[PDB]
Amino acid sequence: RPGRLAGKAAIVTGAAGGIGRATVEAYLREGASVVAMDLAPRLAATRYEEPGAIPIACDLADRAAIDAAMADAVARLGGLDILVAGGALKGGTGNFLDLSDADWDRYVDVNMTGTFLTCRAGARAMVAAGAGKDGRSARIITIGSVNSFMAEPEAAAYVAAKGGVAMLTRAMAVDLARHGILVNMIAPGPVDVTGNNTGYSEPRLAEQVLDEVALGRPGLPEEVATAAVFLAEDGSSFITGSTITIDGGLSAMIFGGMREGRR
Amino acid sequence: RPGRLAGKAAIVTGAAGGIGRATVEAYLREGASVVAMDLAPRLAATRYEEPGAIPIACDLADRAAIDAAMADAVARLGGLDILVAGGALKGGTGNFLDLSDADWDRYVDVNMTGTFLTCRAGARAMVAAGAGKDGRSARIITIGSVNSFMAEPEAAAYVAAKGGVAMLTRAMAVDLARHGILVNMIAPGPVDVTGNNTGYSEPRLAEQVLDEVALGRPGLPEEVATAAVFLAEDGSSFITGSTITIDGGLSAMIFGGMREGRR
Amino acid sequence: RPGRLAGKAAIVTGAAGGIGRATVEAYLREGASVVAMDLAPRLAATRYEEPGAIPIACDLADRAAIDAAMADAVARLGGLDILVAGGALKGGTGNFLDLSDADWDRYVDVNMTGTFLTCRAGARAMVAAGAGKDGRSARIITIGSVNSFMAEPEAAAYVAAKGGVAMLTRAMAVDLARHGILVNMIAPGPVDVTGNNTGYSEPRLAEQVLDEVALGRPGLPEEVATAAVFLAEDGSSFITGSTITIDGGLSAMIFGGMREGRR
Amino acid sequence: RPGRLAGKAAIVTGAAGGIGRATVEAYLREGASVVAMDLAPRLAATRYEEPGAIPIACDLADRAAIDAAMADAVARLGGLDILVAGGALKGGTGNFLDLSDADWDRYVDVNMTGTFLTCRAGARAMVAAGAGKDGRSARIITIGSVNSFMAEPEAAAYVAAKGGVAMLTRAMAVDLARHGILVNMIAPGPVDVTGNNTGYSEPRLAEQVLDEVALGRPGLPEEVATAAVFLAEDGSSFITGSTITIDGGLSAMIFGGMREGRR
Repeated sequence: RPGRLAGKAAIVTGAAGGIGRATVEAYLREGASVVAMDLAPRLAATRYEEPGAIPIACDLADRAAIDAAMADAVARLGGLDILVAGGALKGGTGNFLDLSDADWDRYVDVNMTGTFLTCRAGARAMVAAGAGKDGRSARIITIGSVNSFMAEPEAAAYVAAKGGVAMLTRAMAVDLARHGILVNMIAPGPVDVTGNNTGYSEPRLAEQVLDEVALGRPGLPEEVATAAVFLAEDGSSFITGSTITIDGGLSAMIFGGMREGRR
Repeated sequence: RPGRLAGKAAIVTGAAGGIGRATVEAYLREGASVVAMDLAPRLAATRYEEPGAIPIACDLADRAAIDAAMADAVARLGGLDILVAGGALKGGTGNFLDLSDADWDRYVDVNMTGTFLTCRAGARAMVAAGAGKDGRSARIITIGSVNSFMAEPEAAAYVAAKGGVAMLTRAMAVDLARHGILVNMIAPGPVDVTGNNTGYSEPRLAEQVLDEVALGRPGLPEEVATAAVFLAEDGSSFITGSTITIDGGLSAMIFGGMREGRR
Repeated sequence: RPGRLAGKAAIVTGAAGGIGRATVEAYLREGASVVAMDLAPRLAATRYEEPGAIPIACDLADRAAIDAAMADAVARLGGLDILVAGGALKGGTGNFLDLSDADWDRYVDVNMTGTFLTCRAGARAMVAAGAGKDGRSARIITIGSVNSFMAEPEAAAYVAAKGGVAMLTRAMAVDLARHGILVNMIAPGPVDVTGNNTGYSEPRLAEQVLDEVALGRPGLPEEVATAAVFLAEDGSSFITGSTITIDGGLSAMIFGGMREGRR
Repeated sequence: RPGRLAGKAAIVTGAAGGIGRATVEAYLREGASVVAMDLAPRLAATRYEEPGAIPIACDLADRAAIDAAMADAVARLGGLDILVAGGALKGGTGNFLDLSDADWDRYVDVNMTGTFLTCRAGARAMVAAGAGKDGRSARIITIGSVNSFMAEPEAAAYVAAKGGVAMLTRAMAVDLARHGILVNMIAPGPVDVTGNNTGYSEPRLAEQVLDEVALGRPGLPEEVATAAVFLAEDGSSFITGSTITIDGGLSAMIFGGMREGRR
């Protein structure tokens, strides 16, 4: 309860996942009160390595549930200082030519619209709790991806929606600056969320990770969570509309397979 | 019928608008056969400065109509070489805090999903007409905005959807490269579409155009259309996944109001 | 046709190289008067597939020679409308740790400072010849690289100098807009300049070209030259401070080696 | 608390300036041993709000002095874990057309080449001290600017050199990943370094800060220093080749002067 986020009230969505779980834990460790949101069965199966998380189920596909769960969360926290919008469908479908309406809609509705609705409700609660008055500020952090800027193959709906989130983040930063809410995105590269170092073990994918990531491995959840603490703390008071990219150099490098040690 | 696009079959959406009309005209002038798509009443009121456009009505909010109009267009052209996806709702709503579900949905459904559906159908027609076989290639050009990368105030749905289109464009470039379809975006800055130099005449907006656009004026439709010809022609055979930005230096400059001549 | 650069006076540096030679030829083809600049021995061994080039030797490492050669060029052309700054040392040195003062200096002095000096002279000549008066405009086009934004391994001086040129391009665009000079960069990806399809034939490099370039091949000089014509023509009158990227999708894609057809 | 940089050996250049001083102090506060480098007279007039800084004079224009001062620093620290390359000439000259060889050279030589030379020495020392062996890693952090990506008017040499540093940062990240050195840039927007809130008080500049920065004010040094601690700590172990942008939303927003509250 001492810590870099001492006394802050935080909601983390996608909180049963690798990045969300690590963020919930880092946040509790840094003294925040934390509501953990995810799908009901996923929350039911998750136990945090730190105690005190308040689990509240919230299906991002259900618009009424997003509002209800956000109001419930805010009532229980007594306010809202920090929102980490990390809930998302992951992965690919196949070639763009074969991408169905159903899959397009699921990724856009859950990942893009779900983020918008969560963040609009969070932003309104922050303002209602005093953000932008008496020197009080608040924090919205979206979880995007390197896919917000450059495209993986065979995932056009996921990639499109990550671009949607990138620019939603900047629109929110611009409109909410006057309300004392700072809004930024975290863009993770490949992150192993298995707990087992098995997420990227398929040989071809394993070789590609060695060639395309400068550090030559997938990331760990904690390596992303640390940026969620950084963006949320009071000291980040001039950082808004930005992305912190956490990808072992993937997006910084070309012809990584030609480098000494790999070629 | 001689010209840099001689013998090409092209569909332009948003073809009643400033940029779409200029593109239809440039394309006819460069020898392409051109289907012009837009809302029925908007097409009915538009006469092109060049003859030979084939008007086909297509409401982007109607998913079945997108497919039907695309098949009708392709049948009449006898194939498909070029698609310019320019149909879009423009402009703002107000602050992000007050942005309604209805307005979010309209911008995402028309501008982002409408572009996806048009482009998926176009891409499938290109392939069916021989793209990626016997040295035959095709061209998909999306009309985005400087808002695909940096946010205007009070337009979070429009801006989000432009980011969606930015990354859709790159996903399409990656998945369709093997099918000989090159996919790029055009990112216009402020473009006066009134025909009257009245689009940016409001004093405060007029002052901002002088300060934030290096060239110190809004663009004209023809200045955007010329890039649609460039991307569509055979010579652009190594350009894919890119954006051509046409904004008088807006996105290249900071503190433009401090420059000599303005300060 | 009427040439798209009919009557224009152009200087192209790096004119003995692949991209420069292709640009000189495209420009003569489109009706421009062209001065071709490169190192003396390189000019002496180059014959253009189009006639009329005025060869003028100019070593980028010799500052006095940059000014003298520019004044001579401008006197012979009777003015200056277009400058393509393409002269550059290419390629790598080894790891950053072992990069010598001498190599650093050679890349920075030739590729960055050489570009600055050529462009400052050119810009001054353009203004002296009437740019920015009576509706007259001019064009400065820099040849950068995908290395202007993302780094290849083992070429830190080349990559740094390309970033230098990227931001010099934007500075110039901002400062010269009031003088009617539009300034843009071309960012080529891998381009085979051998004439032989042997530039990227080394097996590991060949495999990386297939995995990292969406189009799965190196570019050809003409595929870059076409953008130089596009940027230089009167129609591109609202394009400044921008980059046209010509890289087969390299900079738009991640995990290209995982795509169907490659994995 | 335990300091987040407990036991780490750091060098901070530009340490008499606003950002450097704030970084030296944050670093001492977080338990690092710190060598503070700047010009001799500037060091001599600086007293830190935290004790323990080791002041070592180092003129970035003198290449032999860069090596000697780095070797002395490393001998005194007994190694090197963190380098913050913040030393730089600031500000403008006038229009690109009038930019002299002397000014160009001063900005490039000090800000770009000075950074390269400091970082190459630092990187070598880090490797000699055990970086990349036995799980040991190190950190190079460059201080760039929003001018690394978008140009201010009338400062072409400063802006170019900032682009240089942006891409040097990525080159270093790629080449040094195998040596366990993570390399990132901090891109500050306008930062008031007067201590007095007088840096941006000139009326036209003040109005532009309100219109172009979402937060509507200049930053403070501590708001940049906090990112230097974040990047340097062990937790940031998957962040390399990236930029953290600290600019109140400047680079994320267009037509900021049109937003409600400003228009």
